[PDB]
Amino acid sequence: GGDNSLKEYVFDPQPPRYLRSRGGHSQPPSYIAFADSQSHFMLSASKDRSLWSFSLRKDAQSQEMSQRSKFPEIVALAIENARIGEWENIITAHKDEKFARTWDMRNKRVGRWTFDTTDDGFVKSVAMSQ
RNA sequence: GUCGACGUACUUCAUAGGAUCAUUUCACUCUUUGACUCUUCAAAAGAGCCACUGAAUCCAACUUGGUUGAU
Repeated sequence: GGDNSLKEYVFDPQPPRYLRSRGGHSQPPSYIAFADSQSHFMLSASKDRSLWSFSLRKDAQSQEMSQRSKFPEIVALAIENARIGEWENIITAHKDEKFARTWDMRNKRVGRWTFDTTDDGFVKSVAMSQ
């Protein structure tokens, strides 16, 4: 379609089925960041409220993250790659919200923590240590 | 200390006959063993993560029937 994605639907022998697909952000992006010290995976967030982690290499395979009606868009992002694989290491704010969510770089899946301002404001800036 | 001769005790010094063994179709019932699946006297992980779909169990909610008696 016009939404920057191809999807293969196959009639498993009767309804069809989502077989395999490739796509991306339908709307242009808002904030990106480099995830590795080896120039392989980039982290990307847009205004159509999806979240994709792309590769850079010759394949151009990529993977949309797991958010698990979309979430509000990201205005402030921060990333560290020091403790990958163990717990969450990506910190995201959202427009007009009061809590900053976390994210795992390893499992491509959302975090388990919501972060409070404790002053009833909006989250304007995020940061992590080394 | 050693050797000569006397004594006592010890053990050991028998290997008979004859056999044997090497060389001269069709079906039913029952019995034994092994394999597959699962489980009891028990720890792990990987090919580890996210998707769309399928099935089960429990608690809540809804209907049916029940003191002229459900369990």
